[PDB]
Amino acid sequence: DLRNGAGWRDYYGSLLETSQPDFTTLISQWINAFQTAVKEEYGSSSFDQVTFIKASGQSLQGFHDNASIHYPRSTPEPKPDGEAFKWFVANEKGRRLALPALEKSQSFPIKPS
RNA sequence: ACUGAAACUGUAGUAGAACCAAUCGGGGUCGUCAAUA
Repeated sequence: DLRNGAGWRDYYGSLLETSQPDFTTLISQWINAFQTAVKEEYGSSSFDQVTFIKASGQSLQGFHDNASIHYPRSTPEPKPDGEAFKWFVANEKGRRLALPALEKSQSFPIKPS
């Protein structure tokens, strides 16, 4: 039950039961208000191409390339010892990959050498 | 060349009105560490 203050002013205007406005006719308007504000203030020709929107969507959605999510490690299997740093030292001596941009959805290699 | 007597500083009046002990915060999570020879 969402109303503007004019709708609440009508609600408090009576002790009798009164119609509530159907927010479901307005939800698209409000969401588009948000989307047009994001486009206009952050300089984009689309809402879903705003970088923080594009990134945030990928987070909620996950990664479509079916590479597994796990912390970096040198073996595809998680070894029973806390030695995942071995990937990072291999990365430091290897290709020295940065964490890929969330929008780009690029997976790390298990050997960053 | 005679002490006055006797007479309750009491009677009425609410230390009270107003004020939210409150505002913000996912019980959460990943890269090494160490300095010589």
